[PDB]
Amino acid sequence: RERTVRLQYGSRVEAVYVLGTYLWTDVYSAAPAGAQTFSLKHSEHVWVEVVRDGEAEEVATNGKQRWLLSPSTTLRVTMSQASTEASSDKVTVNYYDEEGSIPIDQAGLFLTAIEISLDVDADRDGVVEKNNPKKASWTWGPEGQGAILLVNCDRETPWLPKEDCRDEKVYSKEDLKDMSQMILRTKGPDRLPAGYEIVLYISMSDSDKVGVFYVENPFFGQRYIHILGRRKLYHVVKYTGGSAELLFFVEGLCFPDEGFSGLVSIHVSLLEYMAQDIPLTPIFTDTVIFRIAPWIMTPNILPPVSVFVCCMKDNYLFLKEVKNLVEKTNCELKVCFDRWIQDEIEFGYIEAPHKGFPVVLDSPRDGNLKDFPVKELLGPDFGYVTREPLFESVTSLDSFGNLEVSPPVTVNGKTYPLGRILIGSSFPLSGGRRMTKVVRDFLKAQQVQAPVELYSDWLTVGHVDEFMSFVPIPGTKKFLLLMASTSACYKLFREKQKDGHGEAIMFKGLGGMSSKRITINKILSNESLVQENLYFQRCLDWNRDILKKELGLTEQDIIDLPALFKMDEDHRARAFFPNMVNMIVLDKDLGIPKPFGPQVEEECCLEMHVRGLLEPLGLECTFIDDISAYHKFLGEVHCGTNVRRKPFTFKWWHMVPSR
Amino acid sequence: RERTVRLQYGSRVEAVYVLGTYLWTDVYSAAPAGAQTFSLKHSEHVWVEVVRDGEAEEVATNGKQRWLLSPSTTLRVTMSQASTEASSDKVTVNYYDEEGSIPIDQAGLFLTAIEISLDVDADRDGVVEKNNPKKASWTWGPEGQGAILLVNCDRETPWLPKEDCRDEKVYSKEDLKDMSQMILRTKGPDRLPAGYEIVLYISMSDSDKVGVFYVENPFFGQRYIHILGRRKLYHVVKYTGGSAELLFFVEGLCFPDEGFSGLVSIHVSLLEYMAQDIPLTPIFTDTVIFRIAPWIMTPNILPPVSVFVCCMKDNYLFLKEVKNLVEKTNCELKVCFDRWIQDEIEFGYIEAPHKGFPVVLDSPRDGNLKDFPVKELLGPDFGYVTREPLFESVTSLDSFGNLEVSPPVTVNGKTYPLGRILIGSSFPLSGGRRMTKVVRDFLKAQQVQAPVELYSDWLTVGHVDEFMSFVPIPGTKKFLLLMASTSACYKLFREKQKDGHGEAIMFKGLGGMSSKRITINKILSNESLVQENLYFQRCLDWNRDILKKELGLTEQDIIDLPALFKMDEDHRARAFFPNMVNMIVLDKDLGIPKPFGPQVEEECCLEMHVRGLLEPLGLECTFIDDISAYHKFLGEVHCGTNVRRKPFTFKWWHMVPSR
Ligand SMILES: [Ca+2]
Ligand SMILES: [Ca+2]
Ligand SMILES: [Ca+2]
Ligand SMILES: [Ca+2]
Ligand SMILES: [Ca+2]
Ligand SMILES: [Ca+2]
Ligand SMILES: [Ca+2]
Ligand SMILES: [Ca+2]
Ligand SMILES: [Ca+2]
Ligand SMILES: [Ca+2]
Repeated sequence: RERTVRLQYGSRVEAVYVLGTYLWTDVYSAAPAGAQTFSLKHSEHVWVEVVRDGEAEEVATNGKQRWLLSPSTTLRVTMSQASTEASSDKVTVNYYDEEGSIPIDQAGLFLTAIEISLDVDADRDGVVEKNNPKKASWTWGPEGQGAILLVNCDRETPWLPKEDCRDEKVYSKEDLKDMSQMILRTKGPDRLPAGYEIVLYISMSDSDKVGVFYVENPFFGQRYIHILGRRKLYHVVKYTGGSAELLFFVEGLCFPDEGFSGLVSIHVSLLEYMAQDIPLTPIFTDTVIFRIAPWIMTPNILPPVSVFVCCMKDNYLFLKEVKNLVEKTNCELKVCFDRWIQDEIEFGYIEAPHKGFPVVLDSPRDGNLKDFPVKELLGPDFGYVTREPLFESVTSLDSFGNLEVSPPVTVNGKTYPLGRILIGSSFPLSGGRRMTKVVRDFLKAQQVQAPVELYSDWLTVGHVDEFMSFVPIPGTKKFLLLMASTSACYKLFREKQKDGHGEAIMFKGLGGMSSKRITINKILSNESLVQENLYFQRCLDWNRDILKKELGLTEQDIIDLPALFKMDEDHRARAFFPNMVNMIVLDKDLGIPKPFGPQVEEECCLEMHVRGLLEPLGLECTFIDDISAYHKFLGEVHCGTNVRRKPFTFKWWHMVPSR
Repeated sequence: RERTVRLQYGSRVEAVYVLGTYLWTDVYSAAPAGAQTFSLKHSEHVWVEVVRDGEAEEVATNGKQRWLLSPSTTLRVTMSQASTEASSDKVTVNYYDEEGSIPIDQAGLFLTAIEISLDVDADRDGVVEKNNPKKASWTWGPEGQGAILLVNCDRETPWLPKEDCRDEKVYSKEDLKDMSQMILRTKGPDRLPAGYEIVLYISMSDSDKVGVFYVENPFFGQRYIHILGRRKLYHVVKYTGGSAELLFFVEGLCFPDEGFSGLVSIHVSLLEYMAQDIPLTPIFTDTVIFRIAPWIMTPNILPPVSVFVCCMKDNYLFLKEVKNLVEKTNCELKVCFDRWIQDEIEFGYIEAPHKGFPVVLDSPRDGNLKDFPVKELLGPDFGYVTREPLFESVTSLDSFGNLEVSPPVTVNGKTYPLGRILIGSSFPLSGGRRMTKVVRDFLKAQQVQAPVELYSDWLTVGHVDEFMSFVPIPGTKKFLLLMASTSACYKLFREKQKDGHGEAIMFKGLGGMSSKRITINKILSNESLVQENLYFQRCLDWNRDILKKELGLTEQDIIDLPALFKMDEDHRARAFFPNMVNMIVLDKDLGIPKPFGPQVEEECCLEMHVRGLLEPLGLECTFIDDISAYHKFLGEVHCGTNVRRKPFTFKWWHMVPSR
């Protein structure tokens, strides 16, 4: 980095020299009129070259050499070490006229060299390296660089209702662990020369994306000073001499979103005071960039940590059977005394090289059913983020039973190491329901899960988790797509009828259904129901094809589970018997909603059929009864579950998302 | 592309097959309960494979072979050619039970194969190729692909005031030449089977970015039908049998900008009618993408075409001398009877493989000076674009004397083949003036000129063209940065004073300045003026350094022209004598504002000095007097010029801009 500094006619120039730059110095303008030649002296730690029309020559500290004065003959001045109090760093130029060897005048440049570097951990190893040359840019990939920042969206102490990043204050030092470190490293003499100051700053635009704190240790305890952030765009730094470091802590306030890429910048400048009423001149500027870490979703193949369950206190069978299931595993069971846990929240995570933690996305509230956000999960290293439609009204498709994510896949040679987010929608020309733009824009902005829209709008509730799920294949690295299938159910019922079981009864033991006496015969004979379910099978197959295309799946990767639906006035489907596809997946152990299918030899033929599909693959099935407490099934489920999982081993910043 | 089609239990399925896909076909669900095995027949142009648990085997048109019925034994069905009226394309499956070889039932699939492809010129050669496999994506670079669209911002006929793209109508067929072609190619029998239609569509979001027209040739003349665009999101296509093509013409309505990347999409779907009140099912969808071409600026090194000049009718010397200058060249001179031509307009261009033309950017109006846009240049193949601040108020920095562009440069190994846009600004912490966000966002969004902000706010008017310009070096591929320099002027004046010329007078022949009797002595003795100009030289040098850094320039690339300024109450500079740096550059021929400097031996010493710098490089200097008609110079110029240049040879789409 070359910087222009002119000797001044007749007088002397004093300048700060910042290490890592060099000066090109005009000696001609300061020369008296009529002067012919010049000579120079310089001090030990100042390197000086005479550059004549591009050709550079090193010059001794005290030589007698003379050069012709020319506008194209200049000096290049370099220093390799900071000034100390013992320094006198200078270059002096003497001018001579035609006759005589005694100087007729002199001009000089007195220098104070300092080091100024704003440093961050751009190599993503957790420690802050000295002046990474790539620190001012951010590149994706295994070879990529630039520093990473977490949205500090958890809450360190319960005494306040709001996530840590909602204010300009820091209370507990634990908060600092969520933050990225930025160090201003300087070296120099006891003080900066008169007329200089060092200033940290950010743009107005980034002022709502970050906050930056400095830790002071005064007499009565540690304190946290907010030096940049909301309503603070700059901070004048107190300079200390010798070799010094100022440690700062940086928090992100905002996730990537529509209109915000996730990149923010922080600057330090050495400023020179010119005079009153005139702006200070930036002499030197150093810049670091941060990318705010995206919100990432966990597919069913990732190790389970905690099973969150919501049901009424008296649904005993459900609780007993869920507890049993979870006891087969190392997961914690958490119970709250009823679909909200599945529909209103999605457990994601965020990760930076230094730190990571789970973060809840809270579903938008309509004002009818959900008038209030659920913030009660907000805690230490458990974060919160939400999006609220300003104009667009919320529908059932905004619920998070409509939000899922695939396992890692490769499609046409493109790798999606974090899987792909899946959300249900309607056909483009349909005028049907679609998840709100604000939420779709959010998921898209995270970029690393490259969302795909499926077709869920043929379902009354309209959730992808009504028709599909993923399960790992035990003892392998592979997984299966599970699809609800009405054709499988009809095939099975028709076989059992042929077998003499046509009078086999469904919903056995549900007292509220008994008067209906629904048998296999009654189902197979219902002609309109057959046509409705053929149509629903077309809707399922349309999704099957999208999933095969966008996830790179073949028929080998798919298992069909018998399902059956009834159609409403809108020509949308609701479950005829509980949807088995929407199941609790804890590795090889699967909690599957109990179907209450036709009994053949005192076993549910749906249960036996599902066991016959899954068990050969090493999957262990537990059927979970959530409906008996209600005595009947009308197509709605009254319980919900959500599994919080360990994050991917693969680091999101190693991905290379499409431009 | 695999697509799911199930045989239906007991009945027959009729389907359209779109070429380029293939069907996976479930034969198991349609089999009666109890059936054991199946066999199949198929027609000549239907290829059928039996796939058993992943293993595929080709099957003859009429064999007797039988396979076990299994959910994992399916068919894969392919066709390589479209159906005609002579086609009966079918697959028939027969089912058999345990005992006996006579079929107990059959299910069949009757097929109509058609070709549907939406085609664009994605290989950027100007002709529309058949089904480019990359047509659905857009990639930068010499190896890149995807189709390009012009904003159709010119005006074909004068009878309407507005640019062509402001409406939904097309009047003259000449308009079509500005448009990109998109062809829907189909092949098939006389009609689509019952229950199908083909539909073109766009998203609501793109509906204000494009319009799409179809040309009809009815009895009374050619007409232009607007089928997609504003308030039209879809169009049902009239299908014609045999091998057919529908030619469409696509126009862009909008340049890339903040919030619009420039990419738009157009879709065609084959839709299947399910029943009343139910949405149609997209069966097949094909997509093409367009990128709208950015607005690009031309640097001084590009060949001049037309010199636009604005001055009062009676400034005769100016007109005579500009005419003389232009006569040395092949350029057209266009005169309008006064800075607006330089300040209110920037001549850019747009280019697509098929077409290109110049486009004027019109400076934002404040409501004080400019209350009205200048649309009078809008014409055939001369386009118009403007940006209006909604909130932010316009300042002098919004004028286009503050908007320039560098010649092509390479910086730290990164190539900028189109050069870089340069706009003047203030220091970040200064609270000074800055070009409006809306215009800055626009230039940034064009992406291919990667704009750089310089520091212009030390100048009263605040324009980069007050202090710097570029000129080519004749007989080479290189160029020079020209910088105003106060130090050069003081050096020169001090030499002439030493030489005995201190009483040499400036502004000689300007009657309104005569009483001031400004001499070299008077200038050099003015102490406060010296200090002001030392400060202005610091402002110039700060820019010099930015330019060297961001353009990859060395001192070898720069020539300093003597300049001098006076300071106002705001501590901002205005020219003491006309700024010579802001000059008309027509290749080797340079119109330079006449400085009216001190006369030495009856020649202006500023003119002789400038000739001595430039002439050795093969540059020919003509000094142009725009001030004599005014009898005095107060720091304002009353004439303006703008040179319209040929576009770069390098195609913008061959660039690879940073992510
Ligand atoms: Ca590091
Ligand atoms: Ca806080
Ligand atoms: Ca925290
Ligand atoms: Ca924490
Ligand atoms: Ca979910
Ligand atoms: Ca082509
Ligand atoms: Ca039009
Ligand atoms: Ca046109
Ligand atoms: Ca035209
Ligand atoms: Ca301009």
